[PDB]
Amino acid sequence: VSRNDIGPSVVLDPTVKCPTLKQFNLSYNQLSFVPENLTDVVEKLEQLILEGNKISGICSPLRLKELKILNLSKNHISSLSENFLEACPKVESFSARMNFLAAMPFLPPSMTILKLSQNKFSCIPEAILNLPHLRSLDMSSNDIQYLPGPAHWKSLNLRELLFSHNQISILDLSEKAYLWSRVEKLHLSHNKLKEIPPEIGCLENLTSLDVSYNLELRSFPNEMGKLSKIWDLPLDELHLNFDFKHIGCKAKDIIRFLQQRLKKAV
Repeated sequence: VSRNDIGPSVVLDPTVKCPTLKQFNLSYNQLSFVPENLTDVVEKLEQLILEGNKISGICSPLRLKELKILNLSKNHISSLSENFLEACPKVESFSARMNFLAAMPFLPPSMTILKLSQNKFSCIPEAILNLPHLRSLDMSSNDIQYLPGPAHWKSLNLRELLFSHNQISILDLSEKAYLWSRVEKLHLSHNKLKEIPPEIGCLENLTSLDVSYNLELRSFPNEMGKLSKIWDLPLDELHLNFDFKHIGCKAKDIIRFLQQRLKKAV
């Protein structure tokens, strides 16, 4: 039930027991609070989706035993209770976009996909750095300053790191770079990047790099030629050390070109 005009509170009767409900969609209604009694009514719930609503307050502990896909996008959420996800040990795809969020409550160690785009962040909080199973992270359109190097993430399964439209100065990769050898998407567009460090050739599996619209790059390192898997590489609105986009330079030759400059360049 996911586009109707459901009123402020959607309290469920505490005396009904529906242990069969798996997916309870309530998006784009006019809720101003999370539904009241999910724990006592829908025990085996899996995908509680609540996007598009007007959820405002600091939420409740939400003691759901078998969640797998939370969703709180497009609400007006200021902050979550430090014990918000402290009772859902199975969450896998928490997503809170377009909110007004700044800090993260304890995230369970079972997170796999985690999207927090269009929020108002300042730094990737230490609660996301310590998720030993994280597998994707969309933190676009926040105003973060420092992207921690790969020696700070405690999870070897990074696959995607979207970080567009932030304000990122450096791309520190020198301390330890092979931990991100599985990263398959590193979107850094619209950032205040200055140079792309030469250790970025260690991300051998990098399949879609995106460093466009930086306006302060001026150079791709000759080490980037080792990214044999790249199939797209936007060059929009940044000036490099070569003249591309004739009819070719289709983000695959640029890797060959940058690779030939590694054998011997004159």
